[PDB]
Amino acid sequence: MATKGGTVKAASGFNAMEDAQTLRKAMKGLGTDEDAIISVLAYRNTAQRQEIRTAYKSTIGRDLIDDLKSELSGNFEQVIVGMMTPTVLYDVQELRRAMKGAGTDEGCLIEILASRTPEEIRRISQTYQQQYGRSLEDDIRSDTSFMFQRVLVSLSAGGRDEGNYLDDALVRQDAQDLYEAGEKKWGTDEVKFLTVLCSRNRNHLLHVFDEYKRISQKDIEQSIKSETSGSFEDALLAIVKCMRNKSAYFAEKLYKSMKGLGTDDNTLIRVMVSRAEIDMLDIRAHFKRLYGKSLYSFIKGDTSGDYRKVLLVLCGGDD
Ligand SMILES: [Ca+2]
Ligand SMILES: [Ca+2]
Ligand SMILES: [Ca+2]
Ligand SMILES: [Ca+2]
Repeated sequence: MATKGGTVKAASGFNAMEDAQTLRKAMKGLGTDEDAIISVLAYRNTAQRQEIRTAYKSTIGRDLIDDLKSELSGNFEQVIVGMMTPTVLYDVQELRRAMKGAGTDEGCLIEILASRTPEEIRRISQTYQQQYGRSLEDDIRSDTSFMFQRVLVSLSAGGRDEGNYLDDALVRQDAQDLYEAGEKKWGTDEVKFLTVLCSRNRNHLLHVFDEYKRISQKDIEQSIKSETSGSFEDALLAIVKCMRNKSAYFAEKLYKSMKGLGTDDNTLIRVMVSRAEIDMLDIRAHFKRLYGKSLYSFIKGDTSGDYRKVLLVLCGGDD
């Protein structure tokens, strides 16, 4: 009830070798058995899917992920491969993809860097270096600029204060500083905003937000919107939403990824996959609260085929 949890749980009586043979069997003939692949992979958690990769490489003597890529395509392949990717590496590969090539997927960078915990970020930074031979900070600096770059670099350090300690004097001054640096200033001391928003512990910031409303008669979101713009504004706003309620933040991302013509499949897939074993239950609750419709109704109405089948398993039910 409290921290609801994920929608993908460990399968009972798990046998990695058996599941591996099922997948091998499913990809052996003229025409792939997609439902068989789903029946196994969507119903095993990330840890179990890894044991299946190992077992597959043993008995079969082949790479499970590469073979799946050879028989699958489109969005169905993208979601399956994501589900097959180890937790930290998945985020790493998403950040890399967000920056590699012309332009940058700002939404993805902001999303991962603003919603991941200090500990999840340190792991991400370490695996990014391992995977690509350059630091995450290095690539951020190469793909982004100015204050947006500045904030992303700070988030990538994973240095936010931990704990829930409330230093009242600090809360009052932070609110005052943010007020002096924005509303009462011609222009904006953007580094003060990013510094306060990136380094203070969650509880502290929630109280800073209240104190700021108290002295300025404006929500910090209203001032951020009126004081900043572009990607810097987007980053700052994401940080605030993730501080107020992370599950609600993702609910809104899901909504926005499907609302309107077509689908932002990259966002839809990344969110469903990355939060399936963490707070999908809470995301579902917040999603229906915010929009009056279940996340299930949206996924079913925006997708089809095998891709839709897998996404609905990650959703884990209607509301
Ligand atoms: Ca780029
Ligand atoms: Ca100002
Ligand atoms: Ca603005
Ligand atoms: Ca749509």
